[PDB]
Formats: sequence, structure tokens, C-alpha cells
Amino acid sequence: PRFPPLPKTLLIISLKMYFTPSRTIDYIQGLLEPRNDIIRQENRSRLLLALIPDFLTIYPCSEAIKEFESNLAAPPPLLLGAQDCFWDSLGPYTGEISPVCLRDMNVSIVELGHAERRAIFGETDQQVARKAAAAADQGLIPLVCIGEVSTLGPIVSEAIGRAVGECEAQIRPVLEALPRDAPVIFAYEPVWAIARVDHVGAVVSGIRSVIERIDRHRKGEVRILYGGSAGPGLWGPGGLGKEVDGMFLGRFAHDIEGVRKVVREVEESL
Amino acid sequence: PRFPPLPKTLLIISLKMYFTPSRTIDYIQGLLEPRNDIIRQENRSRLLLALIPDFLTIYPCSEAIKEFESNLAAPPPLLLGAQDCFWDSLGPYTGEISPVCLRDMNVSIVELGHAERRAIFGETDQQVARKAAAAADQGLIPLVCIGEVSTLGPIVSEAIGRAVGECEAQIRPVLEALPRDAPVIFAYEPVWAIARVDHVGAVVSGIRSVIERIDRHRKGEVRILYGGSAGPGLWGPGGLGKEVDGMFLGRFAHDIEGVRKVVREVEESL
Ligand code: NA
Repeated sequence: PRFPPLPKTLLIISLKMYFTPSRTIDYIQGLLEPRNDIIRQENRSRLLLALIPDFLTIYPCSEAIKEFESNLAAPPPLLLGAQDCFWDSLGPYTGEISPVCLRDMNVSIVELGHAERRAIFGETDQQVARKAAAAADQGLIPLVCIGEVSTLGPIVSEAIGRAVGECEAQIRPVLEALPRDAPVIFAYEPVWAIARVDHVGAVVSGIRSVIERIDRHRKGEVRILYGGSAGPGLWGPGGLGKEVDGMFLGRFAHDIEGVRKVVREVEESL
Repeated sequence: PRFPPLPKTLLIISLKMYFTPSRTIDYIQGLLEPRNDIIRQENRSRLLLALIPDFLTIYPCSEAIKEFESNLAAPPPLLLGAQDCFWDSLGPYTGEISPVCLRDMNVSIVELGHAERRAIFGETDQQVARKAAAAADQGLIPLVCIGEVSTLGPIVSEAIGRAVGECEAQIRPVLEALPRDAPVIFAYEPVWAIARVDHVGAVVSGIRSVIERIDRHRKGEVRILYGGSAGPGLWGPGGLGKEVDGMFLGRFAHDIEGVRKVVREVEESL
């Protein structure tokens, strides 16, 4: 085990660039708070939460998790992610974050190729792949965001064919760059939508098929999440959970009670 | 005073993406250590050091500075910088760092437009300008890296004319975007060199002239540093200090004794 094993269900909270430091510290302390009933021992092996703060609060986030773990004797209660990293270990790359340093701060997962980075900064498939490779070199699980870049046509087979093939071009360089035994998580979100479960189910089913065709027998496990902004009710009553191994929570999740509500939803669906 | 006043001499240590977290914590604790004789009370009003760590260690760096300040009763002993920031306050910008959050962590200065970011990521003059504006909105001093993008010709007046005019295109959008009363620091390094003091002196003199021509009477103060990798002896005996208001220290500065040696050099030149 070079890598943490992946539970069947993954819930991800990415704070993007929305939170101030004090709000991030209060927030992660709310997640861990036992009276908040978000993190249950009985969920440990089936359901996992990741918090993905901005780079500045990874340190005190990591410190908060540790302090909470020291309350018990020796799955972590909560995974800590970063929202990006560089494609090299250490070096002369001003403004860039090292996966070496991330691992030293007990980050377990790195979000890569977000739609926002692809649109604003022109981040490419090759770059996301090299980034995944460097994250994996440090024992970090790549979490690669994928999705169709085009507005799709009105013929469904054409539309599903395009979307899946556009995801294929994003998946292939990542799997080529990664060791076959390193785990990877792909988060799907159709970039032109800014949640149709029929559409998600169909493209995700085409994604899993794509992966099986490239490397059916790789030892590293694979998970496909919904990367879109998911609201209360979508997972269970909306059927989203029948299609994917997890999801990103939308901005309702900025309130701890919202997160509590969605964990309950997820428990009920299992 | 919306901004810290700028001393006549600025020394900058940017760690780029070279240091692990424990090495950064040890390092800043070495800078502050009184037996290391790097930070002298007698230097306070004439010479200032900035440390510019990676985003992950800004928090414990800030914490270390505070803890040291609490050893005395209420110029900071050491400025804390970041190596980049985003051009907006808060929002949906995955992987980006907010100048709001930086200020909340007692960062006083933001390095922008580094040659490494301009080359690797295609970072543009417009983007560096918008970044400077957002840093200034939060009371942060922009530190904009500038320099000629071309290999220069063999006729000196042509070469100096080009280099200065290429710096002009980088300076102008920054001054346009900044309030006239916000301070700005420009760090010069000819991108094609990968230290000729004659060349630096000549282009820096053309830079100060350029600035005076754009906005002779702005209230915000301006400093021009050498952004190249400066080694021991270059400032005083090499004459660099007669041309610029400070410099970036080269990799020799990774050793605390190196920093000590260069502070002594600088003291002697004043
Ligand atoms: Na970045």
C-alpha cells in the first residue's frame, strides 16, 4: 500500500478561492466537531469526506486534523486535498506548489485540471497529466477534472459520442503518465452547463468503458465522481448516486448544517 | 499611511519552489535568531529584509514572526511576501491565492510577473497589472518583475533603447492599473542572461526616467531592485548597490551564514 485505499463513496468539499483563513479554520473545526455529527465512526469504510482548502490554510487545516486525531488512541477522519500542484518535485518555479511539500503536510489528494484553470489559464491535458505524475511520485492521489469542451449537438448519440470522446482525450494522457498501480479519481462535469442526471449517467458510463478499454487490468483503483455543483436531494432522490462514486458539494456546503444534511442523504442511499 | 513606508534598501529572499516546509521553518527561525546577527535594530530604518516562501509556509512563517515580536514590547523585523496572487479579492478560482487572505496572514508584499511565470505559464503584462491592482486593494505592495524579452543587438544604444522600451511595456499597464498613491517596487533582470553592472545601471537609469515620464508626481513611492541572482561581493565591491535600491539574493542565501555575510556587505556600503 503506497496509497490510501479508496472507499466506495467520496464526498469532496473544495473551497476554491472563496474563504478567508479564519473562516477555513472555523469550517474544518466544524467538520470535525462530534456534536455536528458529520463524521461518524460507523461510516469509516464506506464513506469519506475530503476538504480542499486554498494553499494558505493547508497547514492549519493539517494541524487541526492532527489535534483531533490525538483525542483518540492510534481511514483518517477526513482527507485533506490541495487545489493544484506543480509537475516537478522541487526547483526554480516561482509561485508554484510542490507535491513533495504537500505530502509533508499530510495532503492525500490533489485536484487537477479544474474547468476554471483550463478556461482562465489555458491549462492543457499534457500539463494536467505531468501534474498527476508528479503528485503520484509523492504518494498523492490525483483527482483529475474532466468534461466536454463543446456545446453538444441535438442528436443524442452524437452528443454522448462527442462528450465521451472529449473526456477520452483528457483521460488518455493522464493514464499514460501515471504508474499502472497508482489510483486515480476522475471528476466529471460538462463544461458547457455552468444537473441532468440522464446526461451524467450516460457520459460517466462511457467514461468507465473508455478506461476499461485503455487499461482494463491496471492494479491502481479508479473512481469517477460528479464534479458539478451538487445541491441537496440530487444524490439520493435525484438518482445521481446510482451513476457515480461520489461528488463535489455545491456552495450550500459552506454551511456545516448543509454538509450534515448531505451526509445523512448519502447514508440513506447506501 | 495605507502602506508601510519603504526604506532606502531592500533585500529579498525568494525561496521559489526549492524548500520543504521544515527547511522553511528552520530558515526563518535562523533569520530571526539574534545570535545570527542578521537583523539588527540599528539597521531598522535603512535596510529591510523580505522573506518570500511558498504559499504553504506563509502561515507558520507568519506565526514565527509574531512569536518573535512578542519577545519585545510593542518597521517589522522582517517582511513576509508571497510569490504570486490572483487579480480578484475572493471567488470561484480553483488553485488561486487571494490577496485578501494574504493580508489576513500579515503578508506585506507580493512578487508578480516573475520571468519563470512569464515563460512557463505565458503570464501577460495585463494580468500582472490586474494582479498588482488587487494586491494594492488589500494594502499589499506589488513587487513587479520586469526585464527585456529579447536577446539584444550589438549596438549599445540600440540594445539599451530596446531593453528600456521592453521594460516600458511592462511598467505602463501596472502604473495605469495602480492608484497613484500606492507604492510599487520593480525588480529588473534581463531575461536573456540566465551580472553585468554596466548593463543593469544603464537599463535601470532608463527605467527611472520612464517612470518619471509616465507619472513624475505620484505620491506612492517607487523602488527599483536588481531581480537577478546576486552573489557575495556584487553589491559593494561590484558596484551593483550604486545603481539600484536593493536586490534578490541568489541561492548562496539558502545558508543563513551567507545572508549574514551579505547584510554585512550592505551595511559597509551605506
Ligand atoms: Na499556480
